[PDB]
Amino acid sequence: YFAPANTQNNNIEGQAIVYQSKFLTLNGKKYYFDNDSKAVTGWRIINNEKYYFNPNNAIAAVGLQVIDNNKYYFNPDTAIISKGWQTVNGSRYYFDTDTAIAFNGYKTIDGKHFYFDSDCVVKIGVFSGSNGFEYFAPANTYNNNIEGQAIVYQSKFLTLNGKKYYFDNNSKA
Repeated sequence: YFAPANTQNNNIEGQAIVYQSKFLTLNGKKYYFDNDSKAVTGWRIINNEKYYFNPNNAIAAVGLQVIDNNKYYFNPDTAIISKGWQTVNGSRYYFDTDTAIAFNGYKTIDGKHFYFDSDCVVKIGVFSGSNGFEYFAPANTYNNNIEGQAIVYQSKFLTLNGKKYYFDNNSKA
């Protein structure tokens, strides 16, 4: 970190200085520096929370990111990794409670089965699969369900986008 003007230790403008174990923010970009005053360029844990700093410019990742073909969400403000349900760019992604990788396929959360594709939530749903073939409805007609939740929906005629998906009382296609 080459600090402008007289930031610390009466440095010359543009000179690298001692800057250890603290978060730095310039131009809306966050960095973390080790004890040797060098910005770390990998997954790190500081305040019992894990951040991802890029290996090419050492800036803290923000928003949605694809790392090793795994989708993560980092807080746009504090750069902390996100977990659970997070709505970014008009889509409600879900990330692991422990590992933070976004789910894919048909998965069960909160005792409710959800369907995800390309590490992203699908709103239309009505796909297939073991313990699947259900209504992953956006509509909250079933006890104010969350987006992409399975609905029993009983045996009534129904359509989503011109496609007919008449079901039974046991939530089966």
